[PDB]
Amino acid sequence: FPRVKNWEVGSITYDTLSAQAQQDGPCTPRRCLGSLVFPEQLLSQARDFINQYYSSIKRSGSQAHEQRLQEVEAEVAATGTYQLRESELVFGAKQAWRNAPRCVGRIQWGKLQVFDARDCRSAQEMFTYICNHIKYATNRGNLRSAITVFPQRCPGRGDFRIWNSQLVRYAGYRQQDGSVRGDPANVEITELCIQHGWTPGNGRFDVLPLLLQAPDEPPELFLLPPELVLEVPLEHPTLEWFAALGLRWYALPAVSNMLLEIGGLEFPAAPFSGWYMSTEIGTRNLCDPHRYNILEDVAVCMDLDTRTTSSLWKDKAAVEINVAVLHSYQLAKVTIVDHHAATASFMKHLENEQKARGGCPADWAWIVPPISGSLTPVFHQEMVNYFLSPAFRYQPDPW
Amino acid sequence: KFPRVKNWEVGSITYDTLSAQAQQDGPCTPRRCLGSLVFPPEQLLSQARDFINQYYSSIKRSGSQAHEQRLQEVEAEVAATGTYQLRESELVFGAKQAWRNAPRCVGRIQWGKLQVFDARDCRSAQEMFTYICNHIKYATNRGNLRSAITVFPQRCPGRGDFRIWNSQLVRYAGYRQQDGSVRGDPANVEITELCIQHGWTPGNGRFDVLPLLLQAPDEPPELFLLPPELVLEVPLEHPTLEWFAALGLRWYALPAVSNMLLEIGGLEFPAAPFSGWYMSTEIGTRNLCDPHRYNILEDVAVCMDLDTRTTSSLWKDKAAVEINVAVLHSYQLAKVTIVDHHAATASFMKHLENEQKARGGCPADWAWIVPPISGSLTPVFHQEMVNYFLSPAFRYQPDPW
Ligand code: HEC
Ligand code: HEC
Ligand SMILES: CCC[C@H]1COc2ccsc2C(=N)N1
Ligand SMILES: CCC[C@H]1COc2ccsc2C(=N)N1
Ligand SMILES: [Cl-]
Ligand SMILES: [Cl-]
Ligand SMILES: [Zn+2]
Repeated sequence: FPRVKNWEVGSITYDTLSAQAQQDGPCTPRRCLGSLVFPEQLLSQARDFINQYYSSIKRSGSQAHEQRLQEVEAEVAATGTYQLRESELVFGAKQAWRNAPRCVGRIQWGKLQVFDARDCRSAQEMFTYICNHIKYATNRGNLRSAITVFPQRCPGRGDFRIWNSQLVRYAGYRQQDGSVRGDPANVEITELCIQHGWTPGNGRFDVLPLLLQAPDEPPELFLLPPELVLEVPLEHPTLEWFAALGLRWYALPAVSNMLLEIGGLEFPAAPFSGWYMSTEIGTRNLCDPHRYNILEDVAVCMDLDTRTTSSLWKDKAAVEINVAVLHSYQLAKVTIVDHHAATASFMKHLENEQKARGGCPADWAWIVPPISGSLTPVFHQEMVNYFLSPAFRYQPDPW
Repeated sequence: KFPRVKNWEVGSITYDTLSAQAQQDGPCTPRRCLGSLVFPPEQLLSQARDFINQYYSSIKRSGSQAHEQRLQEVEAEVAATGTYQLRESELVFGAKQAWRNAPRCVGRIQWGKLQVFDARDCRSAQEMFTYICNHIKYATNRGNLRSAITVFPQRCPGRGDFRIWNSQLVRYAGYRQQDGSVRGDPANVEITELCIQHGWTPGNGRFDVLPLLLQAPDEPPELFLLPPELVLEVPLEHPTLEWFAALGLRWYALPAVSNMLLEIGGLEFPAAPFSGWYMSTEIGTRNLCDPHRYNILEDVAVCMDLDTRTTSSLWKDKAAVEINVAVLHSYQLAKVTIVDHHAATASFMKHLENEQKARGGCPADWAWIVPPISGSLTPVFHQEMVNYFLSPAFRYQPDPW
């Protein structure tokens, strides 16, 4: 049993949950790879998922429990798979999020709105489902967490897939001169949409159309009514010239390319969303050199000295950009949380989870924010990373 | 299958074939990763043979008569005495590899330029103290810092070891004031009290240099005071925030780890202090802003007149940044060697590139290589890393008391 210690406070504990890890990770006693970004087995996984559920409603070992088990086994034996019950799906989704090692916002895992789109039959339907999801979750600015689950993977049938990595993202157009107008991170998907019949725009913040895929069909292009896509223009509380830079970002962070795994079942298409932690926008999206890379320009405008790295001109500009994002989102009344408030809440989460399950899978490298790391509580907290199921998983691109 | 390491900023890829030769076992298992944990006879001969081979391989004389004789020579020494002795040329080589192999060190581009002082002829605590003072002088060099390490007698069978009780040659005392608080560096409360328990008459300042507690084999630790003219220090001041200087903050110039164990070819050296120079973030961010350290963030944010009422104003980020600026400013001003996290991380990327060509890999601890503030603004954040343990190495050992 792994001993876990917090070095700021000094307290220690023992991750007894780690022992129950479902799948295997990349690390071996020979070398750690924690910093890398990336039939009888169906039944076993399914039986375990059923157990977690009946344990979640304090009905473990009941008649209902045993029948549910026999029913799933009967189904698998006959169709090679089985269908979950509504209550199970809801419970599963929450656990997947609960078990996400890289999500710093898990204090909220119990408040998740689940939309059941398992009856979805076409791309056009997928779109209608997605738009309702976006409307509900955006909720005019007071964001609400939600996930929409589409049909599960099937024996003898293609999968449902959303080609985009997010429900909302800006286009990236490779200019001739090697530069990129828009989000460099989205050049491939931007080109795929064009390849499929979309005439592009030419702005830096063009919301990309959706490339939705129904089983064994080519993907279909859909355009999100702008009315549905809430955005925040970025301004600074005192640096007046910032507003004039014409920057902005969308309110809804919605991952749509991961797979949801519950009791041996896989949902290649189950988009989930919540709200942003300011650093993601202020630091990663706007400052990564391979993203919008605005750090230098901002500094020049801040009339800072960029000749020497030791002046810490970079840290200065980044900090002000993060302030603008926070200021701006609060101004537009759109949910957002800073890295301090978020990390503090996560320390609370670890505590609850210790009492609840005796541990909590966590990825130190992803929990610590991209700036002011040691200024946040999690930086001084040891963590154990392991894979538990239900879970959200990465999967290859459909193309 | 060799691990695939990718840089996400550039997209470049390499394979770490050097990790398959990992000498020690790490904490992780395929069941769970413990990467973030701070503390993770024939066996000797197999470690000595490997070291000797590394050595002859380094002077490109592997497989020569001199090589074979050196192997046979250490085997006989072990058969006869249960241990063996290194030659000066080997000790030097070993200490360097030990630095080169340290996963948590971002200043590794400089590994080949380590100056090794052989104090294996040390006979007492008094001599240790002399060697340490010399090291400090040579290394401090009036502000133009030089990397060095002084190796004291190796651990012996049927005999106690040499040990320097302090975790560092230069540290500030920590006095637990009556009311909970701590005057000085909270981190050195225990070592401070041990110096007192052993006859030290304390001070009452915030930056009181601690005396050294040196241990000779089978001897209670003797106490020694460092000549003030030896301990070079830096008064901290900000370049534009004139009130900073008035906070009377300061830090020493010499970063010297003295409580780690140096291992070479199965041989262990419980005492072998080493030093180089600081990376700004270590002083301004960790030592001065850690809540369990000098924890001065609020006092500064206040003097900066920032709204500390709400976290969302990032007042902590602003205060910290300025403090780091002050550290850099003060050191550059005082002509004391120092490097910021942008340059340090940038050079480390060069080191990764050098090592990939030299050994087909580099053991790196991502969580320690990434600076405490402004992580993703430095190039190491976007670099995947593989962590493993190669020997020679600097290791942690339990406190002598
Ligand atoms: C309640 C608001 C909320 C906040 C704030 C939040 N999350 Fe996450 N989150 C994840 C998963 C899965 C990952 C790992 C994703 C990855 O590697 O990008 C993640 C990762 C993250 C990360 C780090 C990954 C990155 O790209 O930097 C942050 C920060 C984060 N979540 C913040 C599933 C969720 C779900 C699913 C039902 C919900 C709701 C959710 N997350 C809600 C939230
Ligand atoms: C050339 C100047 C130089 C710089 C700058 C430097 N080092 Fe290190 N360094 C280490 C070891 C060993 C560790 C891991 C130590 C630990 O966990 O305390 C380390 C860790 C570090 C760390 C991270 C640990 C922390 O406390 O935050 C930094 C930053 C660092 N070194 C900077 C041995 C060395 C040696 C030994 C011959 C030399 C010389 C050395 N280091 C020279 C340098
Ligand atoms: C660009 C999307 C990354 C996203 C990870 O996933 C979620 C899901 C809900 S909020 C959230 C988040 N803060 N960042
Ligand atoms: C408080 C000392 C930690 C020390 C780690 O060890 C070395 C050794 C030479 S410089 C250096 C350093 N930058 N920090
Ligand atoms: Cl994003
Ligand atoms: Cl220090
Ligand atoms: Zn690991």
